[PDB]
Amino acid sequence: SGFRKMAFPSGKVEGCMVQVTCGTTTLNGLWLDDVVYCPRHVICTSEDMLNPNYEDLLIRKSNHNFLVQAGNVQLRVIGHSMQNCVLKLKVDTANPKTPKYKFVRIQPGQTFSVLACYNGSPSGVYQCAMRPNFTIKGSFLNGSCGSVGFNIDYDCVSFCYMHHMELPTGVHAGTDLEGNFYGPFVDRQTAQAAGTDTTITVNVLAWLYAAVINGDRWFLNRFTTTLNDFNLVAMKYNYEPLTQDHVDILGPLSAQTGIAVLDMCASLKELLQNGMNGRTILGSALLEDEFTPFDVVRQCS
Amino acid sequence: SGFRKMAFPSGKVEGCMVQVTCGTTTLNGLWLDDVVYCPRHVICTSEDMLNPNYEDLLIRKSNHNFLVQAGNVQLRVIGHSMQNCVLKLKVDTANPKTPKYKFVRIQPGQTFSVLACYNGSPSGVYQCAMRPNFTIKGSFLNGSCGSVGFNIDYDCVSFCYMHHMELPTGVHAGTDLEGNFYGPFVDRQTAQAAGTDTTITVNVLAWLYAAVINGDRWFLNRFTTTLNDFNLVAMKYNYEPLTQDHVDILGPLSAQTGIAVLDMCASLKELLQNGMNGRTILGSALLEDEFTPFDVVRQCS
Ligand SMILES: *C(=N)CC(=O)N(c1ccc(-c2ccccc2)cc1)[C@@H](C(=O)N[C@@H](C)c1ccccc1)c1cccnc1
Ligand SMILES: *C(=N)CC(=O)N(c1ccc(-c2ccccc2)cc1)[C@@H](C(=O)N[C@@H](C)c1ccccc1)c1cccnc1
Repeated sequence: SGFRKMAFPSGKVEGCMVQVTCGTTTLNGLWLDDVVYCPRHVICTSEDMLNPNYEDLLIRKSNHNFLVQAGNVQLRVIGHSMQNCVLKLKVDTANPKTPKYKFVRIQPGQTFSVLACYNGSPSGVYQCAMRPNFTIKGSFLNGSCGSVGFNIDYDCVSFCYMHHMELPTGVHAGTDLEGNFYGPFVDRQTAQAAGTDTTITVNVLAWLYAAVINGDRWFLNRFTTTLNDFNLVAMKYNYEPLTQDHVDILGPLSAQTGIAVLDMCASLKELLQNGMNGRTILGSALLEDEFTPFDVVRQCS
Repeated sequence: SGFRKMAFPSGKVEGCMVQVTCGTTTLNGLWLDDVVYCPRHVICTSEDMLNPNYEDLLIRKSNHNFLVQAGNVQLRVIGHSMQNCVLKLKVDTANPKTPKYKFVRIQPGQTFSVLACYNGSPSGVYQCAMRPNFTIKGSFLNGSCGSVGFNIDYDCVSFCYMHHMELPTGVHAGTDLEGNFYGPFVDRQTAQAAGTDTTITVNVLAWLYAAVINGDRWFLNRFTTTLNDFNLVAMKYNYEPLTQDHVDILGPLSAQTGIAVLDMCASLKELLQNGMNGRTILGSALLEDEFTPFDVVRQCS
């Protein structure tokens, strides 16, 4: 029994985290094979932040200009380039601790583990969701940039996120490992705003299933409902519409609790309409949308 | 900016987690130097659970009876013993991945990282507190026993908890690495009950400081209060009395927010008396007592 925000083991990734330097600019990088990835805003100075031309700035630099530190060692830069918003710094040495990995672009609602790093030293691990507005409500301080988000599949690390920047709102934005930002965010010091942050309906449901399974089942109602019916109540409270796919994906949970999806939806409709009256689910006083169905299945089996 | 339940990197510990077997009983073990630690309830069978004599059961076993698996390898048992509630299984091979470590007995209110393991494979990492009743509200399934709790200090893993058993309440109990249980719990299948679970006053305060620092400062009040005054309101709501030590320990946070401890206490007195009205602090709809002052300092610098 028990349920908490659980991250993947961070060992396979710890050993890939190096330090990357330019004058008064240092941030973390990811060393895989004979390549070191980092955010390209490492080359900018507080003089050309409002609107950098990265092509032009990159030109002003050559292989020897970048200090690639792993532990107390140094690496030799041999070839550099710019893939969208990331630096690909080719090094003489391939990482001996390079796990089987893939780069994958995650979908809004999917969760991943973040290893927060300062100065190339892994500081801490925590679980995170790609919010529907393509932001993440993470815990990054100054120097956290280059920190990576990942899932572990069999023996294979799936890297999905590199952290670039905090938004005035205090939320966080960054790229896939091919250098594309999640959302419409740009790597410059201009007014960017996150859009309406909706709630991940299929996740909140996965939560309640988790709750039922642990023994919290007070909020279960005698009623039922329709997808259409329920979806018209979702929109009202700014919730992700629920699709049949979403219904299908919850099947495993349905089949373990002997509880139809729609009955659980009808309980959510109540909690949404009625509030929680000062009661609590899995020791939370509000509805939690940062666990996928898969997340809950793993922790509940 | 940002604040979440953050664990220590789990690499140094991942490589210490082995599998331990007896007939139809398998659980995780911790391999440090030429020793493998695990819960001694590994030798019991569902026939002698109500009241085992472990001395007598241990006698019935010899070095070759125990299957110590690390990855796809096997280890050779050379000397075995019983330290309070743990097995010390001497092996021919010392762990090549043995970090600098210490065994430390944690105090109620202190936090640590748990690496949850099934079948000797690290499954997941999450942050945990020693509750004042010496239980932990963790996430363990069947086979999780032998999973360890730790802090990392400089380069030194401090092991504080080995997990043994779930209590009817669904909370969790286990030992230090010298085999002593936290609390009055015993490794047998008898009625044991956790005592009154109080709230960790110094932690809730550390939280609010964290909140203020991120920008959530609505609950700040124009009032103040006295330790005595506040403590008489603590007891009412089942809270840890606040000591001058507790006041001292919060100093760093005081000094960064320019806010006197007692003023923060006076805000807590309000929230305790008044509730939260449907407002939220660091995206929580209730007061959070599972971060130490140190925890908050690290994440907030
Ligand atoms: C990463 N290690 C650097 C860092 O921590 N932050 C950051 C600084 C500068 C830039 C940047 C400079 C020039 C051109 C393009 C980007 C990006 C990130 C900051 C941070 O993001 N501050 C925000 C408000 C910001 C200022 C100016 C430009 C962009 C963004 C940071 C703080 C806390 C957590 N993560 C990052
Ligand atoms: C650990 N891998 C085994 C396990 O998962 N649990 C457990 C089983 C049996 C015993 C035990 C048997 C004989 C003598 C002494 C102890 C301890 C732990 C269970 C668990 O703790 N179930 C509880 C209800 C229990 C039953 C009987 C005796 C003690 C305890 C477990 C479930 C979920 C999470 N962690 C452990």
